[PDB]
Amino acid sequence: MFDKITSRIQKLCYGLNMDFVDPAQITMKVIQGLYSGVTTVELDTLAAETAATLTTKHPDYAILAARIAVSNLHKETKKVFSDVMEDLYNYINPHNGKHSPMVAKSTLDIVLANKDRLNSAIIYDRDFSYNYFGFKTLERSYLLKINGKVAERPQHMLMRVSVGIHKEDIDAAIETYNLLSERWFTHASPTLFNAGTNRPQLSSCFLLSMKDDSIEGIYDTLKQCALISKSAGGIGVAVSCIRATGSYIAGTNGNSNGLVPMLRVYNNTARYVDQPGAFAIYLEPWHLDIFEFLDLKKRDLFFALWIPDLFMKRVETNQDWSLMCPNECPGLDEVWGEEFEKLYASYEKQGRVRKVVKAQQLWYAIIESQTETGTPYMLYKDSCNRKSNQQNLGTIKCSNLCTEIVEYTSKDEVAVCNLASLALNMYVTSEHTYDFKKLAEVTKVVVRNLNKIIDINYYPVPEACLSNKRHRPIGIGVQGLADAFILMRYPFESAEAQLLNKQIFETIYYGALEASCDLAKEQGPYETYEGSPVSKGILQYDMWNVTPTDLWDWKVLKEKIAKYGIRNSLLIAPMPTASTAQILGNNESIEPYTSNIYTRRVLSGEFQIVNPHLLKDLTERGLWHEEMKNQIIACNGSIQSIPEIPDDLKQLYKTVWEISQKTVLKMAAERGAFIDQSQSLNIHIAEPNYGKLTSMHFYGWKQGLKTGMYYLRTR
Amino acid sequence: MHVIKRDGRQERVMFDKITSRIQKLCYGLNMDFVDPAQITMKVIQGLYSGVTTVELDTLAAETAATLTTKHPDYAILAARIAVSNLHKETKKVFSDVMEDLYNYINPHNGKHSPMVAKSTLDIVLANKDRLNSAIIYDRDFSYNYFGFKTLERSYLLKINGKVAERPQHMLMRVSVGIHKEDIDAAIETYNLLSERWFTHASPTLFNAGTNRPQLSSCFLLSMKDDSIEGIYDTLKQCALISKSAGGIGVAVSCIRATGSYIAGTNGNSNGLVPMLRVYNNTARYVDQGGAFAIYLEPWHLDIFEFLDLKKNRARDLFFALWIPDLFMKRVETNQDWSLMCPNECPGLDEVWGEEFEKLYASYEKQGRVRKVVKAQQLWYAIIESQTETGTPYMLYKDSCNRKSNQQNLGTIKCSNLCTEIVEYTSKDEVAVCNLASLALNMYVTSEHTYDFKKLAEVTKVVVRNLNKIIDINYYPVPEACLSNKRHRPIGIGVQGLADAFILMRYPFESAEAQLLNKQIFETIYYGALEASCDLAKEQGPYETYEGSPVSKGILQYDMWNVTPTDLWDWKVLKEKIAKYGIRNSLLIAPMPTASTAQILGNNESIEPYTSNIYTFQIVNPHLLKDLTERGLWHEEMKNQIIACNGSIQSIPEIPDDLKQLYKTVWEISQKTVLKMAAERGAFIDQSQSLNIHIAEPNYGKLTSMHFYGWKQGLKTGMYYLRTR
Ligand SMILES: Nc1ncnc2c1ncn2[C@@H]1O[C@H](COP(=O)(O)OP(=O)(O)OP(=O)(O)O)[C@@H](O)[C@H]1O
Ligand SMILES: Cc1cn([C@H]2C[C@H](O)[C@@H](COP(=O)(O)OP(=O)(O)OP(=O)(O)O)O2)c(=O)[nH]c1=O
Ligand SMILES: Cc1cn([C@H]2C[C@H](O)[C@@H](COP(=O)(O)OP(=O)(O)OP(=O)(O)O)O2)c(=O)[nH]c1=O
Ligand SMILES: [Mg+2]
Ligand SMILES: [Mg+2]
Repeated sequence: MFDKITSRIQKLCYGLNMDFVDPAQITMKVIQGLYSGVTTVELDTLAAETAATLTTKHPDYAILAARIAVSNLHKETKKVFSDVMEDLYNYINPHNGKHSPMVAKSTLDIVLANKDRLNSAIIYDRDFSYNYFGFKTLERSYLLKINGKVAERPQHMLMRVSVGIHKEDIDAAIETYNLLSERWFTHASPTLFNAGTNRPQLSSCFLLSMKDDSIEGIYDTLKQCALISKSAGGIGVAVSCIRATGSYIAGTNGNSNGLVPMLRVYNNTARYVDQPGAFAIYLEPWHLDIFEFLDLKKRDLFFALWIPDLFMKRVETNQDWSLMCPNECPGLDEVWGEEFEKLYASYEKQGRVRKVVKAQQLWYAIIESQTETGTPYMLYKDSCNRKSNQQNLGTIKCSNLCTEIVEYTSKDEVAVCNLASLALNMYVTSEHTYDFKKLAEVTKVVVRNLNKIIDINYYPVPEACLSNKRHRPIGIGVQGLADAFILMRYPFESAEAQLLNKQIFETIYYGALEASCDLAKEQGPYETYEGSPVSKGILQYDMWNVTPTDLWDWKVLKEKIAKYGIRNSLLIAPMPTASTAQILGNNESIEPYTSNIYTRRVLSGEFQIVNPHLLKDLTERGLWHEEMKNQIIACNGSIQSIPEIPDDLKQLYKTVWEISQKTVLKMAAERGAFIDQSQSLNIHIAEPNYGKLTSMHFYGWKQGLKTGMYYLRTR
Repeated sequence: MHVIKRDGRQERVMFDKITSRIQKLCYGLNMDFVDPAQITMKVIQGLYSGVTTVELDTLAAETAATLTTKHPDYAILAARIAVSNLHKETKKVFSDVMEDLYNYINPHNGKHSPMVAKSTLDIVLANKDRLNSAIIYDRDFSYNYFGFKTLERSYLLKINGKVAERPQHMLMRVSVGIHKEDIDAAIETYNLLSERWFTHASPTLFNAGTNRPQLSSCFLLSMKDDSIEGIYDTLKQCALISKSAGGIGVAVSCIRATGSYIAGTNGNSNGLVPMLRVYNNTARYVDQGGAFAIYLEPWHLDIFEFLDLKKNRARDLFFALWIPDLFMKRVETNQDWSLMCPNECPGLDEVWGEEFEKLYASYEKQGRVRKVVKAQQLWYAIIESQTETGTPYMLYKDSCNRKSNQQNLGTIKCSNLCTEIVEYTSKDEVAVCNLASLALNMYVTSEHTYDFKKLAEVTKVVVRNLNKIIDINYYPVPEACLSNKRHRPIGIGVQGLADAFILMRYPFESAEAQLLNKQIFETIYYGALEASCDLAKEQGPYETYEGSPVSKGILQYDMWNVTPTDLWDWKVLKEKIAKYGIRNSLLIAPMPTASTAQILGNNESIEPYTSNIYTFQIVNPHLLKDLTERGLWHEEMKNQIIACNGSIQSIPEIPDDLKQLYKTVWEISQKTVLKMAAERGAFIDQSQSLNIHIAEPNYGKLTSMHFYGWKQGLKTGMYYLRTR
């Protein structure tokens, strides 16, 4: 009867906390969908939903929820892997009648040719290792469907990616699958979506400079965006070389109307190709159409600024700032620092100025724009260039849609970059220690995937391929930072957390280099290596003037690189890891928990999710009841005012709002010394105020940060 | 009281001096009406001291202008004063003003920026004595005030803000741009221009004999193909043109419809509408510092979105339809209309008429239709759209294709910005065109009879000028340069047809106007065919000639199954074309001549006089020199004409004879407009931009009028619907 369902629910509870996960409580709300002819597939499916609503009661309910839906998926899919593959390949769309492969013949045929090792390498019990929300994320958009019905099991998906990346190298494929299925790391979404497929477009970020300050050039550049965007990529565009409003047009007598009309056109292009889907636009502050730039947005492009140190200096000295038209003052964006500073001052001295403002006016126009919209993003051209390993190639003109990537672009090169994230929580042992070795062992494996990808990647434009091939850059990032601290009982801004911060990143960086180093021993160092800071014997931390903790042996590594080089020009760029973190149940990237309580829509259902680390503490400390959940909510997810919760927990679970943005920044600076490119630093300000903000950029710029601010969050 | 003189000196106000000066330029003006002392009086009315003698000049000229109301010679007298003032303020030797323009240094920037091609200045200077003398600065005095004011605005080359060229100086430079070493030809062409027998289109008058001479203004493109790669090429392509100032038509019918699958990247197509937002946006953006015309075919699934659209910065594109015969035949017989996504039903626009229908039915029987409306539903959308915004334009695909000498390069996919141009375009080719207008009032004599011979002779000169422009023109994209040398087309047209009728004393819809119409256009096709045929004896026929309807002995009128009058001997002309072929694939293309017609004082191209009171606020010169000639016009009579929005039909002391001439376009059968339009259409190898004037338009009106013009065989059966 009622014991029928309840027992069946019992079946899937092994391992869970039985004082909180009570299964008869799921059956109460389910047994009332029992009509004469209720196909038990949908009883089952009801059960998953109910369990997920009780996630608010304990976090292992979420885990039960997943295990039920995964059961259904299992009953619904084929088990044997090569068989799911075959049917994917064989797909014929019945509307057109035309044979549509969904997987490349090249993979399928590697698969069948090595079918026995591969089919058996797969452990389907690992499918039961996501939570409900992580799992529905996959199901939604990651496991391939045939006619609405999902055909891929997550393991099928994982294994497809492994053979995408690794082709006929089997050991290597299986290895990338274990590390993957076991959850030590993950590639970004393009790789996941597209590895194995006929459009194997795997890279994520793309970044451009305007081909020319002419129409030919504008549109030439604009068609590239159009094209890139077709193969769903992040796009950055430096745009500062284009002449400003009122500037003469010699080939008509007309006047240029500036960027505002021009950026519309780009904007329309974002809106037109989607398969919201946005572009990042970069402006340097000496550009005449600066004020209107911080005015379009007060519209599906994101803005950021490529700031010279000079500008910052003038600002805090209450000095004047000059504004120029790039046609009237050329070569400005192909030079930085000392050299920029001289040139600029020299156009300035020749009265080659369009208009002059008190510097601080510009500064406060920006402050205003951030407070309204969170943008423009803040990047320090001088820091980025000064500390690039690609700097031997020219002046770096902008960055990507997210501000983690500092790579060179030109009339004939557009930068690419493929990403992976290591799951930083996975490395804390039960002995309450951080397994550093393992972290370097996974990095090597990851550096080799991103690296193999460069060679098998589908590029939307020749310019991309060309760049990537010449410089082989890779971007490794991390998720679950916040989660790793908590698991080690460390308050985020603790000094224990701060050392672990440094050390994690020494480690990742070390392993990265050491792989790349072995790869230069094999394939040879990349083309533009000779010239680079690292050939000269300088690593990231040297350019920051930092002497790393003795956790590893830098002295020796440097020698290894001295004999062979490195295959890849750059390796390290923490990115927002938006929804890959959501699948591995990790907080998103290098950031603290925004809220200890948040929500998830899953199709048509809404769910209240409490920080799981938090919830596991308070339930087991017998503190958690209805009125508590409500109390927290009323404090926008804070546990600080709740009278009856220990102060070490209060400490452990500060929201980001209650944590110091400065620290956040200092820590970013601390780990920054070990990061090739940059890191996507969102900032969160409480009761924000011009003094409280200004003071905040300057600290970042002073800290030596390539990227000062990504998005800024208000309340 | 005193005047400040040209030297800057004080001179006693002698005002009889002005009167005397007005008279001295009243040659063969009608003094029954023109009155030197009158102007002087109005000018002198409020006179303070120290007012300059340049100041009086303008005030004379601008005062004579406000008296056109009193009699039309005032327009001309007023012009004479103005031309004279200009003359006083500028170097009289042509080749010397030519140097000035070239040796020009920008003051605020420092840099030498020659204002004419050096090749032209060298060429000019090489033949100083000749060319300077060849010019007749007297012809300057022929323009009317407003026309003149026009040129001054935008055609006469300005030095540091001050006008340096004289109307003749401009003219001569134009003729040298066209002719180069060919000094013989350059004086002849100069003479024709200066004597106002024809003009070249603005681009030509603007840019000839200067650096990178963009001299034509017609560009049709086909969408490269159904891909992001294509769309954005064609787009860069349209930017490139707008930069160099084109007017653009765009064939767009091959873009996947809203929802069509995108095989490669999983999701769907957005549709035409989002994509047009891009074009509209580019059209907005690049504007030297005209617009776009977008052609769709009725079977396209995204047709309604298209129509919905303008039908209220959604607009800055003008919409036109490329209409298959089948559609009308469905529309009249109340049938069904299948809408198709071209990705799924490929090639619909690469085929026409008889072959189109066959193909469309093959798709239809197969079930490759995407929705299916009753045909009349569409019609009802097409006219609502027209009722609202006066677009879409109305072109008949298979009428454009069955009657095109370019028939051999394959289906023609669209027309140009203004619907006259019927040229082939493809991936590999953007079709350009160069234009001119024969001004048609010049060819009627004092003996009140039409001088067709002279017409045919001028046409010949123009053909040669047009052809030479192709070869020197500056192409913004290689494909245009590519299309033009292959097919070498040229687009001759006319202005002031209503002026030729009025002067012949023939009322627009009359039987004699009806016939003159046929004949004037017979004449032109004829003379053009000569020049072309002749250039072909000297230069070889054009490259894509063998296979042309004309290389089979088929002239335009033949595709129409019309027989020409016995004005010209056409059998003899064909013999001549059999022997030597022709240089240009197309010749005749009656186009809108907005500005160039306001210059010569002529009415716009082929459209009848649109009223008797234009605007300022003055009366139709032609009617006026008749009215007062018969001593019938008095003071308060402008008021009455205004009181009918320019209709002279109720005023009763005017007799029926004169009422019959001066019918404004709103009391004229549009049906008859179209009948003449087609009738002359038989000698136009390209199309003509027809505008339709319906006062208060209902469905029944527009419907019956589309079908009537269709049934005519028209190619453009409607440019703009002017409606008031
Ligand atoms: N004393 C005067 N009073 C009014 N108008 C004058 C006078 N002198 C010249 N003008 C007008 O100015 C214009 C010509 O410019 P300018 O100052 O050079 O005199 P002008 O044409 O050289 O010769 P003239 O003195 O013999 O008219 C003509 O419109 C002329 O009628
Ligand atoms: C044609 C055109 C250009 N522009 C802008 C786009 C570019 O930023 C800038 C340069 O135009 P260009 O394409 O370089 O114009 P040009 O080469 O003929 O003139 P120049 O000698 O000055 O190079 O002007 C407009 O804003 N509006 C326009 O209509
Ligand atoms: C990429 C993309 C194309 N389109 C349109 C433009 C074209 O009309 C059509 C095809 O674009 P294409 O660039 O040709 O698409 P594809 O080449 O990736 O795939 P396929 O070969 O099946 O075409 O889809 C969109 O509307 N939105 C988009 O985001
Ligand atoms: Mg005098
Ligand atoms: Mg395609």
